[PDB]
Amino acid sequence: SPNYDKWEMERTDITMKHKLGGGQYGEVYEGVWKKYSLTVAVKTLKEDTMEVEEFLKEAAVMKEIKHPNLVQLLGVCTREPPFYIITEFMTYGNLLDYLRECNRQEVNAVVLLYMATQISSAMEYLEKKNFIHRDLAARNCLVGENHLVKVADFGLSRLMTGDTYTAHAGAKFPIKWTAPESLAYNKFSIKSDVWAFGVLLWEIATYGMSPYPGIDLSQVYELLEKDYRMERPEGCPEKVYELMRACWQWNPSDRPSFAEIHQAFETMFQESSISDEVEKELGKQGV
Repeated sequence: SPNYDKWEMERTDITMKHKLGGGQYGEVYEGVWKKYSLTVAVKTLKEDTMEVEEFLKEAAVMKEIKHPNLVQLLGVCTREPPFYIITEFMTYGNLLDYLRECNRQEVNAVVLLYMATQISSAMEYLEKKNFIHRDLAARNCLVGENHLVKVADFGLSRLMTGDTYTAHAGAKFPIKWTAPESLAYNKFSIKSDVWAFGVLLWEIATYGMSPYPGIDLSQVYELLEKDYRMERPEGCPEKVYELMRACWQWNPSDRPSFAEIHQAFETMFQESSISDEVEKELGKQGV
């Protein structure tokens, strides 16, 4: 069948349990995949959407993407009206909820930066895959053991090979994570997620505080248009704010790639570590 998906398995084959909810995330449930007896997480659509195409679209994406910093698909059920999307069970839950419920004495500045590096590792892969997310945020990220974070909830992640207009009439995009061009012209690029990533970086560094806090929504576009961007969080290193300023660049052509951002974090990590701010192979032909 052209409708084939290798992750398609029987609903009976998994034993669902109690919901984890997710607050603003969606209908997430606990399950156990019988033949391995391992607890798993199952996200289904909330009825009132009735937009099967955008939620079910993630099922195809997670089969066609793989990275240690991306939510791995464990199964799906699109052969049956009770549509389910089944993945691994995330120990520390959603990242926004985790930072709200974290041990702040354990979760210091450098781990917040490292967890942003985990996300950058996921998003640079999406860049390689020419995939775009358009909903990149702590609420849409997951955390498990050893502060491992992975990008999740691939509902707004539409597959294009090089299309600028990834919207569809109703612009369902989080404004403070949406790029200047994406607000003004309603035109999107790989750089539109680079804005979302920088806003997420700030959100992590503030222990899950809300980005652009205390400003009216009615003022948000105005100030963003005036080149305004959030300043460095208390405890967030100088180097990280420079990285943020690049991610919050007005011009997408002057705004950096996720490859460049992935470089920027490992470049920063120089605590008893080799200063990897070097170029392509220091020898002779370093063009």
